[PDB]
Amino acid sequence: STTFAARLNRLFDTVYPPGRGPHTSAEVIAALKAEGITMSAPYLSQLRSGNRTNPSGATMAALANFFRIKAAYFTDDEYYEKLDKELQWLCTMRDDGVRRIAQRAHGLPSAAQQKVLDRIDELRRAEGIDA
Amino acid sequence: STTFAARLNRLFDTVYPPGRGPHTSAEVIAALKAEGITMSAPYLSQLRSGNRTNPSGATMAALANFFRIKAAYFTDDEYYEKLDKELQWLCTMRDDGVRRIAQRAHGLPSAAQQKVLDRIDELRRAEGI
Amino acid sequence: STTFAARLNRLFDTVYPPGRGPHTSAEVIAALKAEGITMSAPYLSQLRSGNRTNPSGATMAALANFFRIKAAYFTDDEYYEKLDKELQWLCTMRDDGVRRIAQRAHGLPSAAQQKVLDRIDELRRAEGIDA
Amino acid sequence: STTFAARLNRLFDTVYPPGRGPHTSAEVIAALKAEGITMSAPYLSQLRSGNRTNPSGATMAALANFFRIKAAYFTDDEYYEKLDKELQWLCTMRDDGVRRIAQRAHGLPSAAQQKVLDRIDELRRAEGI
DNA sequence: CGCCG
Repeated sequence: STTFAARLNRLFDTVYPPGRGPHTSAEVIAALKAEGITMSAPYLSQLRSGNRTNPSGATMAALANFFRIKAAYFTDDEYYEKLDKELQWLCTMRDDGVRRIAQRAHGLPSAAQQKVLDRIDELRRAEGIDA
Repeated sequence: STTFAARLNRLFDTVYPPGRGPHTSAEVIAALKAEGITMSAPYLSQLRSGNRTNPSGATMAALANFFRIKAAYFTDDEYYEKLDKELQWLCTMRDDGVRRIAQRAHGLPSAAQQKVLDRIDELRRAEGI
Repeated sequence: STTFAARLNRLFDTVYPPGRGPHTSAEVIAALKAEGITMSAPYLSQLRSGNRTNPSGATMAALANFFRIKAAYFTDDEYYEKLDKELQWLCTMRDDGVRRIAQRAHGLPSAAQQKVLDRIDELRRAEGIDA
Repeated sequence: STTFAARLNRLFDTVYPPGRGPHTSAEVIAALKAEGITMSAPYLSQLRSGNRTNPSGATMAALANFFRIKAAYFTDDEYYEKLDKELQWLCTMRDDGVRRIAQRAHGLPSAAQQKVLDRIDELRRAEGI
């Protein structure tokens, strides 16, 4: 349902290691070389940008194992979903607002955490977000 | 400071990819082998056990680059704590009481978020904390 | 680990409907036509017979969809594993010897069946089949 | 003899692909839509319920080409039974009393198998039967 | 043929 090259961009944009930015396009062709796999740079920019789709079977597996997730992510439409909630969670785990909030709601009791997370839903409701 | 032995297991148990659990000791060795570098599972496992210390400037590199972090993690005591925060977060959060709410907090304009911070303090205060 | 074209031939050879023989090559390009998908017949024959490998993402999706199994079979090695035991199985429920055996051993009690299984294992032992 | 709506559920329940359970009624009409043919889940479910009978000549064929069986399955009352055998067959097996037993028998030379077919009787004789 | 530039 979601195009390949978008499935792909999601990856660079979300998966990447602690204490640094996300993976550049070339970090990947280089790391892919050092593991003994040729890939064009412009075939990567092409795939990534939408300019070409329907890549090789292995061309997917090559990238899937660079970010260290199964190649099914691209092929299997099920596992995609099962794993999509996830990247949404990383991207959430980085946003600084959510952070400052949770750090303070930590040390907070069970009933009391509720009243908090309800206030959140009234502001969501009242933002035209949850309406 | 902290035994490198423990600084390694930090990584092992905090940094892993999405959609799965922590990295097995052998995943590592085999991955190294893939890159063309070579190390022994007995050595590695020995390092984490703590029956070997002071590792090669080269093996430290071969680890820090498979974990895609800086090697100064193991050597520098500053970048270490400064990047240990970054993990310290990654953990405290995957807790549950907070998972639910942190999820619903995302996307509130940073104006509205404020009102939630103030809200929280109300309760903080109400429990004497 | 197992090549693609053999993953495929396994499909042709095992999976097919009751009362009839297996799916021929053309049956598939035709049923593929009427579902509104072009594919070259010699591109099939090539793929099947190893003449060409590393097919498109979608080229796999189509054939997997024809036999009604998940396309992840071709890509993800794990699931393929998990699903192979299965085809091996139906290759079993067609062997006629196994049938005429099972339809006899049906109706026997709990430890009589066991005493049977053991005999099977001693003939297997004694065939140079089991070690 | 036997009904139609029941001959249909026969198929639904016995005939499916590997690695999963039986087909949903919707999977069907949607698959048909794919082929380019049209049918209403209310009609289908209605046919299976038994609130409709005497299906169109070409709804019967729209169904039997989806299950990839012969449409004569629905009409002919002999070949129904003949190709029912092949069904009542797939089933008696999946029951795992015999699953285990049946796996080990494959590959035994058609000679050795015989020796198993006879042991079976020693036992059968001892019970009954 | 079609995937890889």
